[PDB]
Amino acid sequence: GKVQIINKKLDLSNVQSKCGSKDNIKHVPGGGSVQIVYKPVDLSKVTSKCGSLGNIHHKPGGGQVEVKSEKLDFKDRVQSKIGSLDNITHVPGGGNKKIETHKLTFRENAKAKTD
Amino acid sequence: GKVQIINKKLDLSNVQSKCGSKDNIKHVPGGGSVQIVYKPVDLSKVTSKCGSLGNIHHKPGGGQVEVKSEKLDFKDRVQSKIGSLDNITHVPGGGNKKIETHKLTFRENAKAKTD
Amino acid sequence: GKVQIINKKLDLSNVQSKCGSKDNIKHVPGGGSVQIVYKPVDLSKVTSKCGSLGNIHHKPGGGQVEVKSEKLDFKDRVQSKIGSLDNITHVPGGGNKKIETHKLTFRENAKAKTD
Amino acid sequence: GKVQIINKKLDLSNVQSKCGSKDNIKHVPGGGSVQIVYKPVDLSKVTSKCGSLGNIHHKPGGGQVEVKSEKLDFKDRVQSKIGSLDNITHVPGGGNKKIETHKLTFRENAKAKTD
Amino acid sequence: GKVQIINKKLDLSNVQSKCGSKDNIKHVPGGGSVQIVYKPVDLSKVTSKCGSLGNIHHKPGGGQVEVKSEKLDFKDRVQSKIGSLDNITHVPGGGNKKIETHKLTFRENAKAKTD
Repeated sequence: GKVQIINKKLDLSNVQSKCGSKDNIKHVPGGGSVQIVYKPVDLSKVTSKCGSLGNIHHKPGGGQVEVKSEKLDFKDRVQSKIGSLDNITHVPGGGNKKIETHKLTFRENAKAKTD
Repeated sequence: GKVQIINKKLDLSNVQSKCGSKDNIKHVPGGGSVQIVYKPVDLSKVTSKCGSLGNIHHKPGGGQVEVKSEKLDFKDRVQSKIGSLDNITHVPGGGNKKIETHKLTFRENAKAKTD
Repeated sequence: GKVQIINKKLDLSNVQSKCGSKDNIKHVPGGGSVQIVYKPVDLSKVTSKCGSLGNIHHKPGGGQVEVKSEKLDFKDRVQSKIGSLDNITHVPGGGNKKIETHKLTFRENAKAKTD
Repeated sequence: GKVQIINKKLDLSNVQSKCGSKDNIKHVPGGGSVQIVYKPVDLSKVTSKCGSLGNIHHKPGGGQVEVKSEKLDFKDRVQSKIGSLDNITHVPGGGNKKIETHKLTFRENAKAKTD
Repeated sequence: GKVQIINKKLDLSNVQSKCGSKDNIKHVPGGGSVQIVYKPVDLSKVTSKCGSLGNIHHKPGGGQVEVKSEKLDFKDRVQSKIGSLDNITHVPGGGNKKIETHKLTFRENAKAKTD
């Protein structure tokens, strides 16, 4: 008799992974200014295969953000008067039940009964 | 008799991993200023294979953020008067039940009964 | 008889790992200033394989943030009057039950009964 | 009879590891100043394999942050008057139960009964 | 009879390790100043393998932060008047139960009963 359960070469990478973003970006120059936010997310997969005489050239590119200003001149007065930007009055209440569950199970059961 | 449970070459990397971001970015220059935020996330996989005479060139690129200003001139007065930026009045209350659960189990059971 | 449970070559790296970020960035130059934040996260995997006469060149690139200013001139007065930036009045209350659970179990059970 | 439980070559590095960041960065130059924050996180894996006549060149790059200013001139008066930056009045209360649990178990049970 | 439990070549490095950061960085130059924070975290793994005639060149790069100023001139008066930066009034209360638990167990049980 033979009872076999064979699992091999399973790819379960990046399961239930939180790699996002949540930003509150505000920018009030009142003049000549540059603001840059650079938050890339990469979850790709690359596979290459060769045999005997081979040659693999894996040189991928990358992101490029460039800001250039050959000339910029300001004259007379530059002013910026600010009283407030964000006025928030949040008054919550009550009993809030927040439950989160993440599960990942691998259950294997084998049994052999004979005489 | 033979009861076998064979598990081999399982990839379970970066499971339930929190690698995100949560920022509150504010920038009030009132003049000539540069603000840069650089938070990249990389979770990629790269595989290369060769046999006998081979050659692998793994030279990937990278992010590039550049800011250039050949000339910038300011004249007369530059002013920036600020009273407040964020006015928040948060008054929560009550009993809040926050429960989080992350699980990852590998259960294997083998049994053989005979005479 | 033979009861066997064979587990080999399992990759479970970076499981339930908290490598994120949470920042509160504020910048009020009132003039010519540069602010840079550099928080990259790298969780990638790279694999290369060769046999007999081989050559592997693993020279990946890196992030590059550059700020250049050939000329910048300020004239007359530069002023920056600030009263307040953040005004927060937080008044919570009540009994809050916060429970977090992270689990990772490997249970293997083998049994053989015979005469 | 033979009851065997064989576990070999298991990779469980960096499990439930807290290597993140939590910063409160504020910068109020009132003039010409540079502020740089450099907090990179690296959790990658690199594998190379060769046999007989081989050559491995593992020279990865690194992060590079550069700030350059060929010329910067200030004239007349530069002033910066500050009353306050952060005004926080936090008044919590009540009995808060905060419980955290991290577990990692390896349970193996083998038994053989015969006559 | 033979009851065997064989565990070999298990990698469990950096499990439940707290190597993060928590900073409160404030910088109020009121002039020409540079502030640099350099807190990198490295938890990577590198593996190289060769046989018989071989050559391994493991020369990875490193982080590089550079600030340069060819010329910077200040004229007339430079002033910086500060009353306060952080005004915090924290009044907590009540009985707070904070419990943390980190566990890592390796339980192996073997038993053989015969006549």
